[PDB]
Amino acid sequence: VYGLSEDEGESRILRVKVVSGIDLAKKDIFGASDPYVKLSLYVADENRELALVQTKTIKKTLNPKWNEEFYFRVNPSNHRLLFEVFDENRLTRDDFLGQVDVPLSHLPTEDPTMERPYTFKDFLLRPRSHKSRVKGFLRLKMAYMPKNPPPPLPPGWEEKVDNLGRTYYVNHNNRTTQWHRPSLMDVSSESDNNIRQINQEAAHRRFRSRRHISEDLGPLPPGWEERIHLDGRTFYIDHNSKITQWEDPRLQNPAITGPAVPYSREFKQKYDYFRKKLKKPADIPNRFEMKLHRNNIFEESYRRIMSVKRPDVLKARLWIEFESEKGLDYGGVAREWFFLLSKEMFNPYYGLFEYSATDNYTLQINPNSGLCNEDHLSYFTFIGRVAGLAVFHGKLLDGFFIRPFYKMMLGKQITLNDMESVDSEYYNSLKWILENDPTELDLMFCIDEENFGQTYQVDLKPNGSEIMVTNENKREYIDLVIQWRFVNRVQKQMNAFLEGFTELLPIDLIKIFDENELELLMCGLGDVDVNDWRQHSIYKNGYCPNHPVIQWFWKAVLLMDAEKRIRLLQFVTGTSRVPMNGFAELYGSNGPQLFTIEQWGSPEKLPRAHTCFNRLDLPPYETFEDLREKLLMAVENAQ
Repeated sequence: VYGLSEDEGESRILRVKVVSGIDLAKKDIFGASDPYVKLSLYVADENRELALVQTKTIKKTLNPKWNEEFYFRVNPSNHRLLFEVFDENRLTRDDFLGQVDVPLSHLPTEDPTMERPYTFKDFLLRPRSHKSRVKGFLRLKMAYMPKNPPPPLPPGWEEKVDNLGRTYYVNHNNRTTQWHRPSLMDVSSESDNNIRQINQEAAHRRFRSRRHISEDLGPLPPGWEERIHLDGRTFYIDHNSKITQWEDPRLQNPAITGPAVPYSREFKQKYDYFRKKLKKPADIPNRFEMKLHRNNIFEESYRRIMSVKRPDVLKARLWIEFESEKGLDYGGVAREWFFLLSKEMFNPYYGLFEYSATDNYTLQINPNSGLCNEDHLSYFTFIGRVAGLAVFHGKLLDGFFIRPFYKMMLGKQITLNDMESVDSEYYNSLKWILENDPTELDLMFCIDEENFGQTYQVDLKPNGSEIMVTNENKREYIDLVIQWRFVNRVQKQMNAFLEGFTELLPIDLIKIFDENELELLMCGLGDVDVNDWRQHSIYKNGYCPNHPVIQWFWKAVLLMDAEKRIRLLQFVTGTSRVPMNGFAELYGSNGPQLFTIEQWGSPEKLPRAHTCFNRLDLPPYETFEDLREKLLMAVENAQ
């Protein structure tokens, strides 16, 4: 009844009713919006906010009908109202749907049940800034019962927006990409020398602190591996599925028997078999001399490597020399080159790669790489050679990618759950269609793409626009949307990348690993500190730092070795790296988000993790021996 009204002085009572929204603008496809109206009563001259309320959110409706009332005790000579229609379902894209500002000097006074019921008034929505697409009208009923510009960026800078809806600033002087808005003062006299150089050294120290995995009569069919346990009885284990057998699967399969030994996914033993399979092809010049300059580490390297006709030359020993450096190749130049070059290759400035929707560290192939760069297919082949060169020589790369990126190299099928790390907004809406009935959304097997402000209609399947999606065909709809959004739009780049990668390593030799272990092959194991990790965790749904289960969980993490802890870190946070400062700066889907442990489900169920919020759903296990048994399975099995 109060409705955040005012009192004292001298004023009148104004009743404002929000009726409905008409033809609200759409931002995401599927028409999935949760509009809500925020009402702010403020003072025009003072620009001071006095009252703020909001209306209940109406989910999945482009024309909602709130039909709610509020009251304010203010004078019509100094106060104004601002009704802003926002969205809830948006995670990365802006959720501003419109705004209307109304004065009070010209509002009629009429108490209810006195005169004829006045109709509903319509107000046109307006954008808050230039980068705000709004459309439609808001429905208001206001009465009085009582008788009684973008700031200029510094030169050499421009503001861009990626396909995920976020805004990042690009500098054309130092060729660097940053998220925070640049300051008016360039101060490019001390910042570069005393911050960039220090940060370069700080990043270089971390890069040297990551240890490689190996720092501790035909071929088998792809995915298989041969090992020798005790008693010397050689056995074969199929990493595809989880089966293992004594018999040789090299077309010597007249009978199927699988007693063997219990499955043991040993990452170290995978690499040892992998290393024994690489070969030096015939006669190669046992040297590879490159004279590179640090300022042009990317252009000079690209010309040299891509000028090699036969890739077999790359397999010889690397001999990298920089100008004015009279040193020796004691692993201090080959590894340095793979670090300096890694910054240029995996740089969103060039448009080849962009950051993911789950954090600001992982990288994904930019779908618009063809527009940004005319030679995108050429560079990705070059990246394939360099990435394939590091694995062959056992070096490390300073670049991490999303999980679906490693699936494509292994040639796996991308499912719905793989889009969680690509487009978070798409993943939530698509998963909603999978569970709930999409009948109310009135979706068709067609898509509407906007190019340069021009809306065009695209048919997912023939006669798509005349086919309605329902509870039966929804799974067909989900797969086509995945193909149209992610798989098909980065397939051309991935094939170009894989062509270069296979020029050094056969693709059948890399399918032994999975999408989690393959990341640690090219990047190397990190240094995860549990003491810092434990101090920066958040417990929800009744869990407390003194809870017996939480004590049992952290005791299990300590017992795990170096490899298992990183796999747990990949399982929850979605990546194998921690921020430079530490675990206090973990980033979620829509900003910073600390590691979270939540009580969920029943004791028999396995733990689940949501990479968007670094959240682990840990069921309340009765005993520590039971918790550790199932925690290891969830980390090792779930990928």
